[PDB]
Amino acid sequence: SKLLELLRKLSEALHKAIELLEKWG
Amino acid sequence: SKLLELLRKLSEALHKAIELLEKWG
Amino acid sequence: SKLLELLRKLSEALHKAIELLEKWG
Amino acid sequence: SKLLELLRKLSEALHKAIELLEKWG
Amino acid sequence: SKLLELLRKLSEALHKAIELLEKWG
Amino acid sequence: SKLLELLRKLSEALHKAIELLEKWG
Amino acid sequence: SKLLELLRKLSEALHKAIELLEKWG
Amino acid sequence: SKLLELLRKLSEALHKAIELLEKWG
Amino acid sequence: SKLLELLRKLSEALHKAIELLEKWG
Amino acid sequence: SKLLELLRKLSEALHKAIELLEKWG
Amino acid sequence: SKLLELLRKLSEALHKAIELLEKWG
Amino acid sequence: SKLLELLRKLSEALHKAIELLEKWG
Amino acid sequence: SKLLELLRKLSEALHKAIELLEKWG
Amino acid sequence: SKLLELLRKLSEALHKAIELLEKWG
Amino acid sequence: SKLLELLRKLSEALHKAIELLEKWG
Amino acid sequence: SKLLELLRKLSEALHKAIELLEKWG
Amino acid sequence: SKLLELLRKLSEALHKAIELLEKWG
Amino acid sequence: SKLLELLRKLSEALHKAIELLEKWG
Amino acid sequence: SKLLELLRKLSEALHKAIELLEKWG
Amino acid sequence: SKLLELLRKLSEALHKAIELLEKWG
Amino acid sequence: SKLLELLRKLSEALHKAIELLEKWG
Repeated sequence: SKLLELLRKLSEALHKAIELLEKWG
Repeated sequence: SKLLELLRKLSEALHKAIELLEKWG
Repeated sequence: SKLLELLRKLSEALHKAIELLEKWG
Repeated sequence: SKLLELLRKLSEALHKAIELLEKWG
Repeated sequence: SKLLELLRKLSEALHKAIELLEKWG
Repeated sequence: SKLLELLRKLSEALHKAIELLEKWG
Repeated sequence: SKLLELLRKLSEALHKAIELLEKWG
Repeated sequence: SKLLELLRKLSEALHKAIELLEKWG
Repeated sequence: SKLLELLRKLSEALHKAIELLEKWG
Repeated sequence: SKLLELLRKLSEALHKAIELLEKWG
Repeated sequence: SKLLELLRKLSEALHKAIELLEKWG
Repeated sequence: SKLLELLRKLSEALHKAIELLEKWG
Repeated sequence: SKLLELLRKLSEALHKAIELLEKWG
Repeated sequence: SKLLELLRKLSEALHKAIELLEKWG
Repeated sequence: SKLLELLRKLSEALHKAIELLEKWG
Repeated sequence: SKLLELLRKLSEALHKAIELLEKWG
Repeated sequence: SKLLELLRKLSEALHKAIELLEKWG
Repeated sequence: SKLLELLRKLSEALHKAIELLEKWG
Repeated sequence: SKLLELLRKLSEALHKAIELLEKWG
Repeated sequence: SKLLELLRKLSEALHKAIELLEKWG
Repeated sequence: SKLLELLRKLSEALHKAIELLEKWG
C-alpha cells in the first residue's frame, strides 16, 4: 500500500511537470 | 503545440492507470 | 466506470497521435 | 497520403466504439 | 443513432481500404 | 483487375445500403 | 484465395444490410 | 442484435482487407 | 511496414471493441 | 477480462504510433 | 528529439501499468 | 508558483521513498 | 518486481521532463 | 538503522525549506 | 535558474532512492 | 556507497534551498 | 516560527551526522 | 578521538543555543 | 538577515560533515 | 584537515547563534 | 536554567579543546 502511494505521488509530480512544459512551449 | 497536448494526454492517462492500481492493490 | 474512463482516454491519445502522423506524413 | 487517411478513418471508428462502450457500461 | 453512425464510419473505412487495394493491385 | 473492380462495386453498394439504413433509422 | 474470401465477406454483409432494409421499410 | 451482427461482419471484412494491404504493401 | 503494422493493430482493437458491444447489446 | 484485453491492445497500438512519430520527427 | 523520447518513455510506463492492471484484474 | 508547486510535489515523493527505505533497511 | 520496475519507469520519465524544463527554461 | 535515520532527518528539513520557499515565492 | 537547478537536484535524489528500493525489493 | 551517495545528494539540495531562502529574504 | 523550526531541524540533523562520524572514526 | 569528542561537544552547545533562539523568538 | 546567515552556516557545516562521512564510510 | 575545518565551521555557527541571543536578550 | 546549561556546555567544549592543545603541544 505504501509503495502504491509512492507510485501515485511520483505519477502526479510527473503530470505537473508535463503540464508546465505544455504551458511553456 | 500538438506534440505537447499528446504528451499531456499520455500522462493524464498514466495517472489514471496508477490511480486504478492503488485502488485495486 | 473508471476502467472505461481509462479506455476513453487512451483512444483520445491514440487519435491525437494518428492525427499527428497524418499531418507529418 | 491515402494510407494515412485510412488510419485516421479507422481511428475515428475505434473512438466511436469506445465512446459507445462507456455509455453502455 | 450511435450504432448507425458507427456502422457508417466503419463502412467508409472499409470502402477506402478496398479503394487502396485496387490501386495497389 | 476485373476481380478488384467487383470488390470495389460490392463495397460501393454496401456503403449505399448502410447510408440508407442510417437515413431510415 | 484471400481476395475471394473478402469478396464473399462483402457479399454476406451486403445481404445482411439489405435484409434489414426490407424489415424496416 | 442484428445491427451488432452487421457491425461485426464489417469489422471482419475490414480486417481481411487489411491483411491483403499488409501483404501487398 | 510500420504504418501497415499499426493499421493492423487498429483493426484488431476495433474488432475487440465491437465484440464487446455485441455481447453487451 | 475483455475490458483489459482491449485496454492492452489500445496501449499496444498507441505505443506503435509514438514509435513512428519518434522515427519521423 | 528529447521531447519525443519523453513521449516514448511515457508510453512505455503506460503499457507497464496496463500490463500490471491486466495481471491483477 | 507552478515551479514551486512542482518542487513541493517532488520532495513529498522523495520523503515517501526515504520512509520506505527506512522501513525496509 | 513489476511494481518496482514501474517505479523506476516513472522516475526515469520524471527526470527526462525536468531535464527538458531546465533546457527550455 | 542510524544512517537511514539521518536520511529521514535531512528529508524532513529539505521539505520544510521547500515549504518556506513556496510560501515566500 | 536556481529553481530549475534545485528541481534537477531533487529529481536526481528521487531517482537514486528509487534505484535503491528496486535493488532492495 | 549508494546510501552515502544519496545522503550527499540530499545535502546538496538542502544547501541550495537554504541559499535561495537567504537570497529571497 | 517556520524559520526557527528549520534551524532546529538542521541543527538536529547535524548532531546526528556527527554522532555517526563518532562511531565510524 | 579527542577531536571527535570536541566535535560532539560543539554540536551539543550549538543545538541548545538554537533551542534557546527558538523559544525566545 | 542574521537568522538566514546562521541558517546558511548550519547547512554549510552539515554538508561538510556529510562530505566527510562519505570518505570515512 | 577536513575534520579540523568542520571544527572551525561549527565554531562560527556557535558564535553567531550566541551573538543572536545577546542581541535578542 | 537554559542559559546556565548552555554556559556549562560551552565550558566543557573549551576544556576539551585545551586538552587537545596540551596533547599536540
